[PDB]
Amino acid sequence: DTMAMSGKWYLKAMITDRKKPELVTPMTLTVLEGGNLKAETTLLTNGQCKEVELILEKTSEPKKYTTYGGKRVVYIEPTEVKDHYIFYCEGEQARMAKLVGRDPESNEEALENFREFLRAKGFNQEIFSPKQSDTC
Ligand SMILES: [Zn+2]
Ligand SMILES: [Zn+2]
Ligand SMILES: [Zn+2]
Repeated sequence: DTMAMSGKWYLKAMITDRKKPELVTPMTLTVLEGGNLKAETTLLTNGQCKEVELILEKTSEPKKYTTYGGKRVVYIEPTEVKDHYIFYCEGEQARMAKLVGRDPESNEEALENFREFLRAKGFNQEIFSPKQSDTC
């Protein structure tokens, strides 16, 4: 269900096919009317705390959303552990994959699923793990 995804999450691993954050805060997902989602997080890049607020608009395809006014498409895929999910972002023109989990602790089996996902989508395996912090 959509409501299940609401609440706090941690950005645990990132990769791009083609601005590495030196620090990331937890991510909050809020379920808006109509099944749409709001994603809020803060990132420290170049010594500056930059807030990031995204609206993911539900589409006719489940687990598929659009953001930046249709400029980007975002897919949300589960893993074998109930509290970790894969976000796959594509559009304007780069690709990005993120592992998100409900806790910030290292998780081997979610990481194994993430690497398998990266292989199926043709990313490399040079994964980046941002440093975690409650406040920016
Ligand atoms: Zn957990
Ligand atoms: Zn495994
Ligand atoms: Zn294992």
